[PDB]
Amino acid sequence: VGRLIYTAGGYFRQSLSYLEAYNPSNGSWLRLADLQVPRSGLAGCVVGGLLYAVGGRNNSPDGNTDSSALDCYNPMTNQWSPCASMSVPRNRIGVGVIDGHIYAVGGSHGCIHHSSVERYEPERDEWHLVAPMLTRRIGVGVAVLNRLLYAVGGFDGTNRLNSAECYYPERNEWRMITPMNTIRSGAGVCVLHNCIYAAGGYDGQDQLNSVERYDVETETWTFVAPMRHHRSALGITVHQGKIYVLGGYDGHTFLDSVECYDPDSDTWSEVTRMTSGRSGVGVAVTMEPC
Ligand SMILES: O=C(O)CCc1ccc(Cl)cc1
Repeated sequence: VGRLIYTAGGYFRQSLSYLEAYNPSNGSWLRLADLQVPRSGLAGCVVGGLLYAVGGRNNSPDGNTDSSALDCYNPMTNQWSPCASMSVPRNRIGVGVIDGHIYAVGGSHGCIHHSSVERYEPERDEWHLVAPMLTRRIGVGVAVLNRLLYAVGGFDGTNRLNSAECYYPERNEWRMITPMNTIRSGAGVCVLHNCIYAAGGYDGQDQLNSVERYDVETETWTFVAPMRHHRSALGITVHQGKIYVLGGYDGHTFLDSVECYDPDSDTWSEVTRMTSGRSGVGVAVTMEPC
C-alpha cells in the first residue's frame, strides 16, 4: 500500500494535467505538481515508492496526440521527471508491476490496436518488448497476482471483449484464461487477496455497475455486489485491503464519485468526491509527499 491514493490526468472536455492525492485516513485531497503534458487514458503504478504515469493521449483543442511517455513523480520532491519512452504510443493502456519492472500492455495508436507488451526496467531506464498478447486489447484491465500478469477485457478494434489472458514471465508466454461473464471495455481491474476483480466498463451498449472476480485456484468468475454508479474509464486501486474506484463515465456525467468496496461485508460505499468529474485517470498508492 503506502499512504495516499494518487490520481493523475484524465478527461473532462479535454485531457487533464491534474495530480491529486486522497488520504483515506482523514478524507482530504491535496493538489500536487501538474503532469508536464495533459493525458487521459493513461495508467499509474508505483515502483520503489515512485509514482509512474504511463501512456495515454493528449486530447486538446489544438490536436490529439497518443503518448508513448513514461514519467516519474517523486513525493519527496513534488516533481515529475521524464523517463525513457515506450516503443509505441499507447492510449487506453493497462499496466502491471512484477519484481520492480513495469509491464505496459496493449492500448491504441490512432487506428492501431496493440497486442504488443513491453517491460520497463527502472535500474536501466530501458523498455524492452516481450511476447505479445494473443488478442489486441485497448481499454484493457491489467493486474498482477502471484507474479503472473493478467490482461482482462478491452476492445480489439472491432469487438469489446469478455476474454482474458495470463502472461507467465519465465516462459515469456501468454495463455487464455476463463473468460469473464460480462463483456467489459475500460473496466477497473485490480487484485485483492487471491482474486482478480473487474469492476464496471462498457459492453458496446451500456456502462456497467456489475463487478466480478476471478479466483486463480478455481479458475472461475463470480459476481460480487455491484457498484452504486455505472461507470467505464474508471481508475481503480487497492488501499488497506479495500478497493477504491475513481471517476469514469456513466453515459451522462463525467463522475466525481469515489466508491470503496469492503470484501468482508460485500458492500460498496461512497467515500469521497474527486474535486471535479473526470474519466480515464491513472491511479496508484504511495507515501504522502514532502
Ligand atoms: O471500447 C471502447 O470503445 C473503449 C472505451 C474506453 C474509453 C476510455 C478508457 Cl480509459 C478505456 C476504455
